[PDB]
Amino acid sequence: STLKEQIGMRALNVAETVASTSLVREAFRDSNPSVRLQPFAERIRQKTGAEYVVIGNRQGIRYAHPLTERIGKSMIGGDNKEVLKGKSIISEAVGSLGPAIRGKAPIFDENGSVIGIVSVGFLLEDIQRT
Repeated sequence: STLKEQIGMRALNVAETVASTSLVREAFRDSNPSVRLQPFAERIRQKTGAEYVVIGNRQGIRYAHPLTERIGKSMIGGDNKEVLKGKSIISEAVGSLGPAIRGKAPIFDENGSVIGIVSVGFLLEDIQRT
């Protein structure tokens, strides 16, 4: 319905597409998943025009973020719990980069267990003039 709601639904479509990309689950088995995930997430961020395509593990530790300083630190916003249960969500929260609408999708392993999170966001300040 609203433009913000539609941007959220697009963000979740991107997050579920990223989460289902074979490279992403495979990279979780690497000694340092960031080596393959950071360049992949940056290409999707460029294609989609999202503020970020964040990829994190079950502890909320980032493997990919547009700011490399954020890699290896905890995701911010307090909206991971439902995703770690295997549910996709559209969430408005304050991330490290500020208030955003995010589509957040679980990453499943080859057995269907949740191993991580994809978060695709657009800052609220970019949806309408403050």
